[PDB]
Amino acid sequence: ERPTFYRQELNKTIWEVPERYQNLSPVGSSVCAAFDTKTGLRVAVKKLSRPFQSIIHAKRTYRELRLLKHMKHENVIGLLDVFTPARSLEEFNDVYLVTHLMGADLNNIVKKLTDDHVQFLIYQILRGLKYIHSADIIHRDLKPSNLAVNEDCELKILDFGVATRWYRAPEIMLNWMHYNQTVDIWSVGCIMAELLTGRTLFPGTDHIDQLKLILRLVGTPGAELLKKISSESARNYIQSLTQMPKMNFANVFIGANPLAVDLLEKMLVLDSDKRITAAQALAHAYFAQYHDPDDEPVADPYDQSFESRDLLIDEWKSLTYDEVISFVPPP
Ligand SMILES: Cc1ccc(-n2nc(C(C)(C)C)cc2NC(=O)Nc2ccc(OCCN3CCOCC3)cc2)cc1
Ligand SMILES: CCCCCCCCO[C@@H]1O[C@H](CO)[C@@H](O)[C@H](O)[C@H]1O
Repeated sequence: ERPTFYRQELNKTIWEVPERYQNLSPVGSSVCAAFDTKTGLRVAVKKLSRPFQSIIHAKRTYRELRLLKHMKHENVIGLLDVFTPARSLEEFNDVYLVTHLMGADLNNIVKKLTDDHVQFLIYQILRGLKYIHSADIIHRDLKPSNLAVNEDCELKILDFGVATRWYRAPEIMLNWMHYNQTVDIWSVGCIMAELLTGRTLFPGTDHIDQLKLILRLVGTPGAELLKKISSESARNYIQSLTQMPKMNFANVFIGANPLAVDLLEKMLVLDSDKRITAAQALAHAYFAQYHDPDDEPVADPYDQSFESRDLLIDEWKSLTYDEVISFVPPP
């Protein structure tokens, strides 16, 4: 049966939720922390904003719900519940997502950390990324504020949807036509470095300053990378730069665990084809105390074919409705 709903206003916004959820309190703007009476858990409830206003919003709504329904891994946000107060498709206009409430984000603890903490936090990030990447999902926006952490140091990857640019792989800023999942490894590299040093690795003021700072560390592209650049304009510009060697990372990251330094060198490589993968990184010596090859699961395949489709607002709306109706909560 349909739960009984109750209405209230929170920060200019109306909230209509199952009575199951008590004590709503805003956190971020929209999201409320709440008490879930059925499980005894503190939960986060996200009310989507104008989910079906346009085709763009409608497809984004569907994209987010479909993805969240798929995620079933300890180090990735999961869906505890999804509901709408609507009793039918015709009046369906609002979507609420329920997830576990975590203590804070990584931006609000590195606002620096011991090596054992770095090992454990980066391990869990990689473990979640192995999972996301095995489903052919690319995060694309990994940064400390997209990582939620408890006082246990348990970590989950999320995407709320501290500048994004600072953690972005250089190919994304060169507007590269295609890019692959190791863009996320670049981001992990940036995050790990910042945890070890307590300073943003590459605090660029814009995308040009960003690449400038990046090339300073990793050096200008070599012959082998240049071979793979199809853009005339980019090739010419890159080749016209004053050439710089890759820095020695052990001197950049002075006093850091040598295993950590080694890992960083394997993550922060300009040529994306040469970066360590998440699955390979888990087997790196730096994570020797946490690595367990039989507890680093992959994901079921995830069908993203809908991304290539151009549908009407009411079609994306109906598809999202079906997804709300078919939701099966975790045990
Ligand atoms: C359009 C869109 C937007 C976001 C996503 N997305 N993607 C992912 C992954 C699987 C790739 C990491 C996750 C999301 N969506 C997502 O994390 N939504 C979400 C859900 C709840 C949120 O609550 C913010 C409050 N936090 C802080 C307290 O601890 C946990 C909850 C914030 C964001 C997918 C599509
Ligand atoms: C001045 C900075 C130059 C940045 C060069 C970025 C190189 C990124 O690496 C490239 O990633 C592509 C996208 O997945 C792959 O198709 C290429 O094979 C790979 O070399």
